[PDB]
Amino acid sequence: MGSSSTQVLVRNATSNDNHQVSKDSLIELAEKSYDSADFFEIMDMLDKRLNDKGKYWRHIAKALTVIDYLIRFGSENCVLWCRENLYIIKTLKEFRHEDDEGIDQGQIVRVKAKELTALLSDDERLNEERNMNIKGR
Repeated sequence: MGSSSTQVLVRNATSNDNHQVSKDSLIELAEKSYDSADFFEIMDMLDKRLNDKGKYWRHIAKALTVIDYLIRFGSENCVLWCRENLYIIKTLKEFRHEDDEGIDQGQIVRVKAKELTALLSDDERLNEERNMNIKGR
């Protein structure tokens, strides 16, 4: 316990309410990724969320949404981190979860993981997104 404001930001942005991440949160997390202390707290909490159990699949989905935004709008260090920690992302391409209503929620995790890894393989695409999004990279 005892959180920096960045830690509260990233936790709130990846919490187990609904899988949709606020635009507010994403913009602030991308801005904060350029700060050294913030970057590590952001990436470490994101790693924890990704590693959560199936019941908390919303933690995983939202973490992946945050990671996608970060590599598209955040510090180059976010891309670096992903490549160093690609394994957890890649395994999530096959994550599975059916909820108590019989709904395939795991497909949400799988699509986000598959998008992120596809993007990370597509240097042309990621480079142009980042040039476009980041003034002046």
